[PDB]
Amino acid sequence: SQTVPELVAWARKNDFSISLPVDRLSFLLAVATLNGERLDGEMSEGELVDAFRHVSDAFEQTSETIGVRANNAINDMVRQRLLNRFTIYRLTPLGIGITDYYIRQREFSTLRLSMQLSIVAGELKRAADAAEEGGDEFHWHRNVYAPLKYSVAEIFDSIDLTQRLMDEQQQQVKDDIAQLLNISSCELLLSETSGTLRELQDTLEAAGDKLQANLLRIQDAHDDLHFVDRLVFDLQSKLDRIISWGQQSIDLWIGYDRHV
Amino acid sequence: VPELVAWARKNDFSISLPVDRLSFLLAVATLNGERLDGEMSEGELVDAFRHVSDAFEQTSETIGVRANNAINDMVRQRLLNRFTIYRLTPLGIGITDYYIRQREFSTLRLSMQLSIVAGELKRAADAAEEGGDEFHWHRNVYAPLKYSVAEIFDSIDLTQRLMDEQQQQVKDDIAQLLNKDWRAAISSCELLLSETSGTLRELQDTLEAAGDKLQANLLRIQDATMTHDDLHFVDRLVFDLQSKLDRIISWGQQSIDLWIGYDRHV
Repeated sequence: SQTVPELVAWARKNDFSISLPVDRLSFLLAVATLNGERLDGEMSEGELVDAFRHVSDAFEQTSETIGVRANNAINDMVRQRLLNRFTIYRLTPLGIGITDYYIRQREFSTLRLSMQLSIVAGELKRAADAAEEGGDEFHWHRNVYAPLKYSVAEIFDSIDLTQRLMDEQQQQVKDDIAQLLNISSCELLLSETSGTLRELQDTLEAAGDKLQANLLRIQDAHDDLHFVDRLVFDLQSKLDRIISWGQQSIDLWIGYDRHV
Repeated sequence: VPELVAWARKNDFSISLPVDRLSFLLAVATLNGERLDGEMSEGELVDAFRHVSDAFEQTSETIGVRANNAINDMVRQRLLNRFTIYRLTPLGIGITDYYIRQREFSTLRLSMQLSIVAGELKRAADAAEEGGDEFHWHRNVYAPLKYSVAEIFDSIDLTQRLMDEQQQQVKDDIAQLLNKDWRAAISSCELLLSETSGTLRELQDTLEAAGDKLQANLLRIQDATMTHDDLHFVDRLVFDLQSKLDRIISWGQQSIDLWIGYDRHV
């Protein structure tokens, strides 16, 4: 409540912003097409300039002013933190996240989820075994704290991520059905989406119980171990949030389904 | 591939996030990360907007309207999904984490990512070699490569780039320190130099320790697809993962060279 104003202060003080008109985005998009398809060397300035030429030509822009304009774009991109200049160029994580969103083929399948669900199961059951038969701070730090902090936490974020890829799909089907209403195909799109949302939560819920117990086991196994307890607390509440959104999305799809 | 440009053009894709809109987006983001029971309602997001309006000395009588506009413009731009209630999209999340989430450059983090990718790669190579049927290929070699190994390579690349900006920042901070007076700030510059030298070396030593064996097993999977032929799609995925891992080790060395370069330069 008083944290989120300090955020604004900070943001305001730092003057953080992104400006990507359609031609700037595309330029950034095309650059990512080389930073993903580039043999092994990193991207030179002449390479960035060449990509600018293409989008420049594509947008009908005056060829005479490229060099000037391309240098301006590249400088904007550095300054807006989407690109790094080394003394050659590399997209920053900001650049990478934004571009990935567009040029990536992030397809959602229940498989992705099941895959991610098992690996964490394994790292979790292991950490739990580790913590049941204790040791020095070195055995705690390495076989129970770290596993939890660096690999459990990270694949809960990956599943969070997979869920959102499913949110993206829902919306697109909505948009797709909204096109077909502007019939029988709409019953198909409605159908198979429910199936997926239903397959999702079954395999989520199924593993969910198992993951939960092993968190519970680890909690049960001391002072000077609170920072392990904290970690476990919000891994739980991260997991529960996922599952809850899991159920949540199925219920409101029924809202959307019978609505047509 | 300038039809991507045609595609971006014909779809009017863009990002328009001025300081006041981004602050709001960051605001929303910190609701999202620090969340008990429930998702994000339109109510929470409006109270979020309030504080950013307050802090930007914006007109208080209009707040309700301008919030609906701001929230609306987030959805349009695809930062946010509205459900009939609000969720940050993949795009929203990436942009947001860039500014907000902690940067952790732990060697041990890396070592465990490498370790679990080693096993996933070993099992997929085992699975391919004795390759059963269509379901077997989809679930046991491809599914781990893309949904698990690809995801970890992304995240290693991602913290290499995080490190890229620690590098440049330091290089900037060192440049300013030795301006006012070179002979005094050397002791501190030597600090900043050697700590980054240390981080970069350690991360690379870990990567190079895993790379040859991750490569071997990626090769095995490629091997087991050429005695078949309906597996172009596993073949292509192996080829990308091979390319990516090589970019990462290679860029790893480039950074060191560049840093040793900068060290010499002072």
